[PDB]
Amino acid sequence: FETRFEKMDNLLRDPKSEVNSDCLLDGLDALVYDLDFPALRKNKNIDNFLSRYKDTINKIRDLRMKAEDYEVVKVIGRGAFGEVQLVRHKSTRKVYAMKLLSKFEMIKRSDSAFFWEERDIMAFANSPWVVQLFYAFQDDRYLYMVMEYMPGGDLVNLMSNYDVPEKWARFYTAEVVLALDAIHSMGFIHRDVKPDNMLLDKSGHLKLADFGTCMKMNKEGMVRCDTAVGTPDYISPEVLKSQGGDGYYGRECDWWSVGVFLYEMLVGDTPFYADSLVGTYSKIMNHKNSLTFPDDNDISKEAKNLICAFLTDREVRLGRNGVEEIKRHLFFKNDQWAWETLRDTVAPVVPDLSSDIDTSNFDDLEEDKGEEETFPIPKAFVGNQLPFVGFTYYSN
Amino acid sequence: MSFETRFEKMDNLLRDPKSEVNSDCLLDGLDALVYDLDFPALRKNKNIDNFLSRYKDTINKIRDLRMKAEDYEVVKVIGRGAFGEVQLVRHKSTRKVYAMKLLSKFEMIKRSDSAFFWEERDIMAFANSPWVVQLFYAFQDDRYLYMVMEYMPGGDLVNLMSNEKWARFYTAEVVLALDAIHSMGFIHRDVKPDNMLLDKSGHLKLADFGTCMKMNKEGMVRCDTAVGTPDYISPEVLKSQYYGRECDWWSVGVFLYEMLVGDTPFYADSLVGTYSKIMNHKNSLTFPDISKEAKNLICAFLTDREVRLGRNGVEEIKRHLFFKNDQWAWETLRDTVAPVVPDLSSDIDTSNFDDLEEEETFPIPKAFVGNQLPFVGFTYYSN
Ligand SMILES: O=C1N=CCc2cc(NC(=O)[C@@H]3CNC[C@H]3c3ccc(Cl)cc3)c(Cl)cc21
Repeated sequence: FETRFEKMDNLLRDPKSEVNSDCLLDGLDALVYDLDFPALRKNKNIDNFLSRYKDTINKIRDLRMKAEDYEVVKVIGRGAFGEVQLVRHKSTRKVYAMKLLSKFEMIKRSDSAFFWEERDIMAFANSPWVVQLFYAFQDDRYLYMVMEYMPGGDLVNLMSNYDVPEKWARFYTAEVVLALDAIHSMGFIHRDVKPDNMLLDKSGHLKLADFGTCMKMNKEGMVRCDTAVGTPDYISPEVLKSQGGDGYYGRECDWWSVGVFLYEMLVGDTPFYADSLVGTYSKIMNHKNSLTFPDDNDISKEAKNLICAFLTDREVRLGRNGVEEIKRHLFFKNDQWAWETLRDTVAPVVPDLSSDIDTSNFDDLEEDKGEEETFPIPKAFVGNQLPFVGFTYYSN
Repeated sequence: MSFETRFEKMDNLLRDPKSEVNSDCLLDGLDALVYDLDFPALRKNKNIDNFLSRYKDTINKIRDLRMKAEDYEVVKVIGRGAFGEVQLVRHKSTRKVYAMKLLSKFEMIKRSDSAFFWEERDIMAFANSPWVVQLFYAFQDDRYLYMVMEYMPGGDLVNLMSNEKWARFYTAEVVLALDAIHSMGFIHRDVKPDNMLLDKSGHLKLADFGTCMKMNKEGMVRCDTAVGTPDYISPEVLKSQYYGRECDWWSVGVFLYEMLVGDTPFYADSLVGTYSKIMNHKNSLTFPDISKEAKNLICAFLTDREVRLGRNGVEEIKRHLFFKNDQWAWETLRDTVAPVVPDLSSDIDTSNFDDLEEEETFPIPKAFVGNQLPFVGFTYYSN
């Protein structure tokens, strides 16, 4: 008998659970949204409903972590679907990074399921290689993800403010080789590696920060996707031959992007850069060929033997099997850090921060709020809030 | 009004069963959506499908932990009403024995009103009185609402009248049970022997409340539709086409009368007449002779509203000579022993209840209707 009443409470507390405390609220909350347009109030049932809750709900909405609870500093970042912000928690004066996503856009645009994989990970990954999620929540307009601010900055920027020396390269490349094995180990392929997505903390050490692609591999390391993902200059061959329906790839693809990282980093441009993106397509599939190099050998035998081992055909890429083989590769041989400690050592660059909110590594932005799209008032039920039902996550 | 602040204010709402948003309420809404959406006709909506994707199965498991009606062993239909029926049953798990009335979510919508059960639930469950039947559990599914209440082997007080030191006892208890209600801020609006039940110890409680209405701070109510049973309804409730608790006493007189007499003090071959009967309470009031105290009570309740025993202060009804006695006292009446005691064979003796023998089911929708929305929050696990 008591095989249930016990099994129940788990579900109502387990942050991993789809129906935990804050989840069930999101559903009730959402109803209250997707029904309170008078056009529907014309339904006895619907009316009788809003009557009973409306007010309660409103109060519940005052207690739950609302966007107001945050003080907006400056637009640290912005993307297709939303933007990232630096904020101080107006109560506990804590300072986080808060990414907003557009419930609107994400409906208009074909896909609105990518953020699940992200939240789950950033929040539970628990690893200094992954940025950390502290809170998540929604209104009728946005999803908000509150995260460990990274005073450090993107690595695309560090390559716009330096001329990375091979030693620095080895170090950055190794952290990324590590950061990824983390995600790999959680049964996820990243699927959009690139500087854009590698940030630094107060101590000039790297984590990854967008998971806007992340997909979980099956029991045998693979995935059955069938639409390309990432960024032109990085994506791998497999994920272009992706084109429904033969897409069938594993870990390996995330290493290819690594090659492109390592490349752009020492060189200065992507290994498949093209004045016409459409060209970068051909380039990538000709990796065997297209792979040129600076006629000025300003680089290592070890760096090359690495890169052209990553930027090789999937069937045969460093790491096709075992991360080990990438690690014990010549290029990483050195004596200033060791795999099992790299992060404890001292990053090639350290944050020259003036304060807790030194947004100097981040190129200032205009800061338009609410400007974009607005959901239409419907003539009947559509349930626009239903696929964001469960997003909310408080913890610690 | 502060992070640490509201976050306190929140927990309450999730824990206090009087709250509309308690744990068990939340679920009902999440559960209800899953019902009113799962119809193929709608799953043709991107969002609506993607949604049932994410929950449907989860919820299905949650429906197996929650107190499902399966959890109970059906005994026999001890009761039956227009909107459903009452049943005796043993909790298949902990073999306990309760009285589980069912309501028809279907009929309750087809029938113009579906709000009356809230008063009931609230009362039966929070009353905390020997005077009110108690509610242990409440819950629902796509078809019925269920109320698990303390069984009453005793029986209805109209059945007792088919088998005055006796009447002064019953009438007293009813006078007391009812003051409980009023003090809760409720005016029952449907007294009758049908709604009066007796416990293992021949003591009475009230059982139906699908009528009760909360009086405003002025002890008054602003209704304008008649409810109850014909032979009982009071005059002011018929002219309803604003008042207060006094009308619940009128019924009290109607009980005392039929109790002593044999039939209602406004009976009619054609109920229709009973209407004008009650309106002419002054006249119509006939008489077969028993007590001078009985009479002085009766024709003090069956008086015009503006002047009825208990206009204000129900103590005056108490201090009316009819109650003068020496075998019980107000502040003990229940402790005494009842004029009748349950001669039960066991825990499930449905002897005092006459054994009793459509079946409409909701229409599949061609769009969102939300027929389960008005019963969202019913569910009530109590302790
Ligand atoms: O401190 C941060 N802490 C966590 C995550 C984070 C993420 C980002 N943003 C990005 O990593 C991407 C990469 N290039 C565009 C930028 C971006 C901005 C908004 C969206 Cl919606 C998507 C992507 C920034 Cl800047 C800072 C932080």
